[PDB]
Amino acid sequence: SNKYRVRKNVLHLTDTEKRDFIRAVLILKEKGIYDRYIAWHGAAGKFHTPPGSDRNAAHMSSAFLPWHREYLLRFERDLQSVNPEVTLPYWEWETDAQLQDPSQSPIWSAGFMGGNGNPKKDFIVDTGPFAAGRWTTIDEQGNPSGGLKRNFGATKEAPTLPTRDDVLNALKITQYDTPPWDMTSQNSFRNQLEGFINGPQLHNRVHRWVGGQMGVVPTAPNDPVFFLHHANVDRIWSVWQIVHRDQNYQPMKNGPFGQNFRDPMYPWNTTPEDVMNHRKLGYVYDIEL
Amino acid sequence: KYRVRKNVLHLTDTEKRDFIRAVLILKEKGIYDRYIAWHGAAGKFHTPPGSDRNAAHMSSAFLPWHREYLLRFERDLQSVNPEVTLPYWEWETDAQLQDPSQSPIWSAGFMGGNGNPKKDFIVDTGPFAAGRWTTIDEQGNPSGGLKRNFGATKEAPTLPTRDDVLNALKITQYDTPPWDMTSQNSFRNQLEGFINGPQLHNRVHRWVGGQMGVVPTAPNDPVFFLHHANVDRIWSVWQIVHRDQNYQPMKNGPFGQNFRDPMYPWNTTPEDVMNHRKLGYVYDIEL
Ligand SMILES: [Zn+2]
Ligand SMILES: [Zn+2]
Ligand SMILES: [Zn+2]
Ligand SMILES: [Zn+2]
Ligand SMILES: [Zn+2]
Ligand SMILES: [Zn+2]
Ligand SMILES: [Zn+2]
Ligand SMILES: [Zn+2]
Ligand SMILES: [Zn+2]
Ligand SMILES: [Zn+2]
Ligand SMILES: [Zn+2]
Ligand SMILES: [Zn+2]
Ligand SMILES: [Zn+2]
Ligand SMILES: [Zn+2]
Ligand SMILES: [Zn+2]
Repeated sequence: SNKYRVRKNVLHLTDTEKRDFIRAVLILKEKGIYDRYIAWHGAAGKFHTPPGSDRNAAHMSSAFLPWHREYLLRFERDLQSVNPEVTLPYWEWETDAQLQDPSQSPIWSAGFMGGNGNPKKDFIVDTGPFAAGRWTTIDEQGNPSGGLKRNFGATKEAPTLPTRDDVLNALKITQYDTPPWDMTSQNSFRNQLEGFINGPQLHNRVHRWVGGQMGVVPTAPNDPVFFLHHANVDRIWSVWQIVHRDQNYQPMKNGPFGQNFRDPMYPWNTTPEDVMNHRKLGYVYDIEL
Repeated sequence: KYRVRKNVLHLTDTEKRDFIRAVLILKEKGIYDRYIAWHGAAGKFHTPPGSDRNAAHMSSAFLPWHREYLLRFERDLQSVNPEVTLPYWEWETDAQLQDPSQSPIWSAGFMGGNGNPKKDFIVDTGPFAAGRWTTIDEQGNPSGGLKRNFGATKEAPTLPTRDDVLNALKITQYDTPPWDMTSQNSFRNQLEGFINGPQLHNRVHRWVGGQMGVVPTAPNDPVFFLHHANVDRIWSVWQIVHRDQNYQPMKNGPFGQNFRDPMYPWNTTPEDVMNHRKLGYVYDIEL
């Protein structure tokens, strides 16, 4: 009940907790650990299940949630090797969606994620610890690039963060996922939270809202907010799991290889079964207490 | 009690058949494509960024990276058929044939033959012929089937010789600064094949041509694994011949190249794979 790592709302962190998280992230970048996460996600993005399909190991299929859960767990263990006091916080974007100007959220402060893109600098982030020249970036190929970009709400398809209602409506869906286990799956928790139902919604919508590297699959984890975004997605999934006790992961069999309960998820040997119970992985979200 | 990795040439017709079947089962199950992608992803993971070193090539981790790769592949073979171990292609012996394309490794019952020049060098023989065996391109999408063009380039008309191997075995240090394709008096770099290259390991890649000829696509060819088993054997001999010596760098190399660093895309370290006996296998000629 207190033996569990607690994953907290960013906004509930002390100035010291915020500072310790930023320091761990910067240490992981300098050591070479952070870039492993950029590459895993990109490689997973280009690994199709099966070949020629528009499904991949990490997106547009059943493995989206368990893939990202293992991803966050590995990243958290690396944070903890720098500083065991640190756990992964979540960005509750559905709350920030209530602000007149969501760029005023303390997540975007110079002491945390830093601010929106500067439009006079072709939308380079020139504030916070991950500003251009304080924080290097990788392009689609794996070679260096020009620094972090962000353009909050700049596309017509995602002018807005998802709302508490978007989240609650997804939480009502009775099945984890449905055939054909892809971006067309109807009445699918996985697919609706992923955000492909009348998309971009929810998870996809937050990616497109931030824009910059965060806006496209190959580069998204260049932005540390990638992890705060995905911690919130993982929390929302963990709530669905309590609300629907009778329900389990799908498919259990006859999905593409890498999408089944007991299949390994490229680029790891980790299976969905291995990550279904988040308590057994040794963590809880603060609101589960 | 040790699993025995044998010379292809020392395999029974049944051992040859059982190996081909395990490889085809791994392809059908979806396991094989994980190996293609790991290698390609590792190829595009630079240590550090902007460098021409990567996790799997052109640096100290080349040999331990490939050793872990082969071990993982062998364990997956064994889950299909526990009787199966990874064979090695002793290319330095084949190099003594007037026409190394006559080697029984290239028979229709095993790797199948050279590219057909009337078919833009598509392999149209053996179990991995176009239309029996799918391939992945540089980007991870399907492609036209296996190609091979034995000896077709001016830079690699020839397989490496027993002399090339023995001369590399005499080099007194595993690797040297700056831990890349310029490393001089480096076992790793000379066996990798960058000293007056393409030599040895790189030369066998360029000699075969087709997908085997370039980093992103090479494991589309099962011979990739027989090639690399021979590289791993040759390294294992160097390790006995040079007791005084161990892996380098131990520290102050790029992250992912140090003895105790993890090798993208795994957590496996060079230290974890230095002793091949402890990993539970030997090459047949160690008996
Ligand atoms: Zn693709
Ligand atoms: Zn522009
Ligand atoms: Zn995402
Ligand atoms: Zn993603
Ligand atoms: Zn229910
Ligand atoms: Zn398991
Ligand atoms: Zn709280
Ligand atoms: Zn013999
Ligand atoms: Zn590159
Ligand atoms: Zn020899
Ligand atoms: Zn190779
Ligand atoms: Zn290679
Ligand atoms: Zn010596
Ligand atoms: Zn270790
Ligand atoms: Zn033998």
